[PDB]
Amino acid sequence: AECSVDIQGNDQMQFNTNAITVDKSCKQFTVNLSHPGNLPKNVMGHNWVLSTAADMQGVVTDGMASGLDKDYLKPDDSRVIAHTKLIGSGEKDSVTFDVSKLKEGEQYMFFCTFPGHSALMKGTLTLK
Amino acid sequence: AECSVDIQGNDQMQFNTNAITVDKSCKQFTVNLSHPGNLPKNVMGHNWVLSTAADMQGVVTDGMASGLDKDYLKPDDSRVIAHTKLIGSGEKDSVTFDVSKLKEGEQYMFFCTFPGHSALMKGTLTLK
Amino acid sequence: AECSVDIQGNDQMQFNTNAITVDKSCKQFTVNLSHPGNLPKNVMGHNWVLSTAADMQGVVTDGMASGLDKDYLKPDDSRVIAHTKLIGSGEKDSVTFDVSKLKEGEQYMFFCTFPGHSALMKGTLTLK
Amino acid sequence: AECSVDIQGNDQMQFNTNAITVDKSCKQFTVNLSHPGNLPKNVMGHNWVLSTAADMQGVVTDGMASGLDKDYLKPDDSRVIAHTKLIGSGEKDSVTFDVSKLKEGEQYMFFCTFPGHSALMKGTLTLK
Repeated sequence: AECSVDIQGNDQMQFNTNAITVDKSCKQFTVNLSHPGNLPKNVMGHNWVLSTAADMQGVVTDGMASGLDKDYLKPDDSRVIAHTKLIGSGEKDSVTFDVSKLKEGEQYMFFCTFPGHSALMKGTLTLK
Repeated sequence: AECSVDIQGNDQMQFNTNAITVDKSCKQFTVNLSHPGNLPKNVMGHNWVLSTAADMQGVVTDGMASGLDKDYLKPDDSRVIAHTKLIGSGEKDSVTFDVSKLKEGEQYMFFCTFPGHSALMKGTLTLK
Repeated sequence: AECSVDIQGNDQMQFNTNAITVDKSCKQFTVNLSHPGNLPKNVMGHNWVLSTAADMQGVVTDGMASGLDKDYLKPDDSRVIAHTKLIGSGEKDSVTFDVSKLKEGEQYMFFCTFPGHSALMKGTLTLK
Repeated sequence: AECSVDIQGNDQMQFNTNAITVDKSCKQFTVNLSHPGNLPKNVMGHNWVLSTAADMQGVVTDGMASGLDKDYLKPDDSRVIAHTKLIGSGEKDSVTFDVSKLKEGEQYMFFCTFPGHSALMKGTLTLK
């Protein structure tokens, strides 16, 4: 994966990576999320959401209040740099975003906003 | 108080307590479960289930496997000392059990069998 | 009561609540923090710290940098609206603050700054 | 790797893998644990402990009661198949165990027993 990364969310509320690096020479970066396992989206739906570390908490709180129907994300949330939809087992979603929306030296966090799973599903993303 | 406890499971997939003490003088013990929040039973359902620590894993696994239609509990599971029904937010349930079924010197755990919930929603129960 | 709340942080690294609402007719609000359990402060010390949602990350990261000696909080940290001391099991601490420092419309978070604790020990505080 | 795996535990309470497969052909299996980061052992000590899925909760409860000085593991615990010592950042430990102590069709869990961290640091081990 050069300018892309393949990441999996399983039924035990675990991503298969805790850390992503974005090569600064990438014009865009793609994340391809899949969900191994058997659990359905209402019970174990995963999304991959990106924001700065300082924004993560506000996005997670507000996403919980938009609920179910809105994929646990505030529509047009300005703190969200990029995100997939919420997928259940056996689904896949990908998201491509412009690497110019990231500054060198700033800290970023990727996470899932399913209620109560964010604490277990989060990691860091850094430009390199 | 003394022979009853009120317990809450919320939308952040947490219980308000992780250790309960049942006084040996109680002939019976009553647990009153309520679910503050907003999320419905098929997204954030909660139940309070009691087994020995050694049996917890298997009750959870077979519960999970039984599906929502069985309140995520295997029917007539003999490992389950006592259990409430699965409740969505704004619902409540109550269960009373005979303290004679607990023996001193054994480790008991109470937990939720809804998928993924036992990771945080669990706690000890101890005769004193 | 009415303008106060009792919070417990335990040995499983959780708080007993994840949402506090402060009634707008309160001139001051008091948090009473206790630590049920048996673990010492250098291993499972807890505190209750309040900031806006967007400042929580800076406060946690700088707290962790100040170390156990400084109760894992940057001295005179201007983003902290109010906080208790860091306590071990069997200890208690209470803090009262002025409600005029909050405003309707703003997202507040309460959390614990002992390393690792904010992952589970956090909740929303809201002025209603 | 060939009947060995190198795994890391970071300061955000995360192992860098959540599933370990032991091939049946292995007479022994080795785990090599390292702790990247800066946090000391009383705050963020990590250990890799193996047991059946059924014994994990009791191994976790009794480890908590044994104390930091005993590396949060009950001494000579019958349920522990293999384990490392508790390591702070900058340290390394490894453990080699005989694969004849595992049997087909039994579920095994690896986890850390530092208080409050096992819900975040656990995964599956499978004999294939």
